[PDB]
Amino acid sequence: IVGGYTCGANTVPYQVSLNSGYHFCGGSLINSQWVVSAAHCYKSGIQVRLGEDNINVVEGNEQFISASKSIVHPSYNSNTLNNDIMLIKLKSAASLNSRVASISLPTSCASAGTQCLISGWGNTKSSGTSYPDVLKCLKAPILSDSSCKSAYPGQITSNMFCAGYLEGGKDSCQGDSGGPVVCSGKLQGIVSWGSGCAQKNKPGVYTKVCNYVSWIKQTIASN
Ligand SMILES: N=C(N)c1ccc(O)c(CN2CC[C@H](NS(=O)(=O)c3cc4ncccc4s3)C2=O)c1
Ligand SMILES: [Ca+2]
Repeated sequence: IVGGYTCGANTVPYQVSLNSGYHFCGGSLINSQWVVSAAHCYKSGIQVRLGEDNINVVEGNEQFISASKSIVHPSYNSNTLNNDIMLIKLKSAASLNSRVASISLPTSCASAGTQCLISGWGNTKSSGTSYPDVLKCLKAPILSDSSCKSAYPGQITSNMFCAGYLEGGKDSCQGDSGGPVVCSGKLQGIVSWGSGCAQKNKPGVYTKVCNYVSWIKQTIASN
């Protein structure tokens, strides 16, 4: 996260860290046994880390659970990043409490102008690389579709939306991918991509979760 602030230990209880010997992507806990992340984050040998703040120190409240299976959307296209969504089933159910809780799926899509909270352990610099120890947060509004398509001509599908600041300086970045975009208590987006980080006229692009609620429910129901 570039231009954000320190969230505060366990203030984003649904935030998850995908680990394979190091942190590589974020995710959101949607129920005691399922995590939602980005398809481009897929890799074998994933360990889901819950209740984390400082990802480099065991401070208590952490729960490390191996992924039993990862389900990348069947129509995911790595070239365009369309349908950048993946479901992860935990080997065992997580222990829900105040520091570890699930986030609700949306019943309808969010409107432009809606303020959301984006979080993650990604790069905090728009120039070089600087990874934080603790979880970073950023409040950002959903942009209009025309503004989004104007910024990224020919690269925005109906399954994506822009969020952030056209003035640059505040954005999500590498390492934040797969993470949550929560608006009004509902998971509306997944950190997917952008051109560089926090650059002028190049906001972040996110997977439009409201377009996948039926797929998520049907997939979870049969697995
Ligand atoms: N600004 C952000 N919110 C953000 C978030 C996560 C990232 O990892 C990056 C860094 N990222 C991710 C890739 C992007 N590279 S690129 O501009 O060549 C593009 C490649 C590509 N492939 C398919 C569709 C569209 C494109 S744009 C970049 O800087 C940026
Ligand atoms: Ca820790």
